[PDB]
Amino acid sequence: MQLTPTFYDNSCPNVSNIVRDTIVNELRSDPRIAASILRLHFHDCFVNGCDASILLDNTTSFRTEKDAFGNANSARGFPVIDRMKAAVESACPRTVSCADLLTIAAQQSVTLAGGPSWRVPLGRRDSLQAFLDLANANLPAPFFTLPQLKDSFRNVGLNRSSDLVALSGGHTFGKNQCRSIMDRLYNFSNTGLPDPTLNTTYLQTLRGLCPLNGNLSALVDFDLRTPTIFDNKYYVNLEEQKGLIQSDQELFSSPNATDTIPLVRSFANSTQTFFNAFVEAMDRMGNITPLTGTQGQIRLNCRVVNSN
Ligand code: HEM
Ligand SMILES: O=C(NO)c1ccccc1
Ligand SMILES: [Ca+2]
Ligand SMILES: [Ca+2]
Repeated sequence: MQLTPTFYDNSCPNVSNIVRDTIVNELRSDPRIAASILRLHFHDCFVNGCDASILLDNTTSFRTEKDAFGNANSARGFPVIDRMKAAVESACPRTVSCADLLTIAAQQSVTLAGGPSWRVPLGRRDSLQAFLDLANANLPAPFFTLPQLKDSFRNVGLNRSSDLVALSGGHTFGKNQCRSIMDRLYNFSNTGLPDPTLNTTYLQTLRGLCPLNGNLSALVDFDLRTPTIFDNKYYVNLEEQKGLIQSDQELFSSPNATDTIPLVRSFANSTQTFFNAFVEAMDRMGNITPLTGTQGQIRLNCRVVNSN
């Protein structure tokens, strides 16, 4: 079955508003929640598709994806997802799946942060288990080279350069722990020297935030220009060699970035072009091997599989 943005227009027409209201309230006490939610949707879709598998807690039959490299002590916002789920269940019992909920929450988070607004395709169902081993293999790491980043995306069906460059735009907001960039700051590739593709001035600022013997869990903004606003500034930073993590800067400085540089330049100079590309990329990502029809189920509690 094909996903459609009208899936709940009759069954739960106010699901979108319930989701938006929840995020709006949470934003007041946690301005980072929007970025965190978008990231959860990304990490869900890359592992066995957007089936809300990442929301499942540990059981005796399978381990949670929350312990995967990249998620452990990193992913967050789970309690917030429970809140909107409870609210939706009251309005429309056993109707909206966790997979779709997280998808709508991701779109609303982008829009609320100043990004584009659009209706996401819906109709996905929830998985019966979590896939830890798959998550540990499917999630791209910050130390991947451009080719490896392209393989990682192609691995799940996103085989277009625009997919990689556009979706990476998600780093236009949110935070990153010092641990992921320590090598770029003090000893890149066992050379004992910092990453040459990192702006020397910015290098000093980052070294202040991430001391050689400091707290590896300290947080740094992904976008030094507009840390909490979803815009195209992320691409501007790349042109000045101010991409925070290795995977960011490679989109512009890698010797294999022949096909990505043009997209970076384009996105950096046109918000409309980037927003349109981001929306198309997002819908493509949200269409990765979904469960529809009778497959999977409509979870009542995103943390656990239905008992029946
Ligand atoms: C291209 C491969 C990518 C790599 C290697 C990567 C890596 C990372 C890393 C290292 C962090 C920091 C986590 C932490 O320190 O706790 C992070 C955070 C984040 N990433 Fe990515 N990422 C990638 C793609 C994406 C995509 C496609 C999106 C979604 C459109 C995304 C959205 C985010 C957001 C918004 C955050 C901040 C989350 C928060 O502050 O809670 N990332 N990413
Ligand atoms: O966010 C990640 N994957 O997209 C990630 C973060 C840290 C280490 C490994 C992977
Ligand atoms: Ca998944
Ligand atoms: Ca920004």
